[PDB]
Amino acid sequence: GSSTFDALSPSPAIPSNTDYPGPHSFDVSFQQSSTAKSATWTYSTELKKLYCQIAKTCPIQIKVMTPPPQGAVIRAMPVYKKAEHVTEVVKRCPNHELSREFNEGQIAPPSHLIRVEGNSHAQYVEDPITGRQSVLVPYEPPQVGTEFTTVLYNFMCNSSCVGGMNRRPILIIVTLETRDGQVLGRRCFEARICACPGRDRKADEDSIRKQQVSDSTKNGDAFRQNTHGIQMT
Ligand SMILES: [Zn+2]
Repeated sequence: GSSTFDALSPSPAIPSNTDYPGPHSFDVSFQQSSTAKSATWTYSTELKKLYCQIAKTCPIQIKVMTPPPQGAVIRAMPVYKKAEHVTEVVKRCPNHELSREFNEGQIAPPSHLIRVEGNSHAQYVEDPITGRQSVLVPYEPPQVGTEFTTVLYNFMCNSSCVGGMNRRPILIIVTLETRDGQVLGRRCFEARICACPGRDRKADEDSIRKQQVSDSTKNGDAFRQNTHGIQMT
């Protein structure tokens, strides 16, 4: 066919990051830790965003009110943030793709930007039409002693290597789906790979504190309550 897609029709599919708890209240969250140095990954709740370093483990937790159906699988796919880029597939760099896959005895070949750790049944699929890559795994019951489930993700490229992330921030969408292809719940988060995930998390927080000024509690109340004078030059 000469049309070779990318022309009039069919139009490329555009995934949406719209949250939808659904019946089982499917939610996503990332455990919090002190601002330690060389942190593999750190998350800020105020901004709903995660910073990670390449090849480091980022455990993520799913929270639901009642365990999903048996046979259900969890999906995770990377896509660009703005629509102008979400129609373009995210791929590997020329330098980092050239490296040998070393797939012998490995569950996650480098060919996929996102990989799973700690599940021998992790497998990857390719979108037949729009190229997108994604990885899937069977949902297991919540860990013993708590009500949530843990999945370990790994990234094989970093934001600033040309030909993959190419300085373009992206979003990751994680969904709970039934064996018959029906969606139960969808949640999404924003991801960045950087040299110091600890440093970027602190920086955005400092930007908010500067904008917000707190009133000292030395006095129970102001007698004059006058707003005279300049607040910010
Ligand atoms: Zn790369």
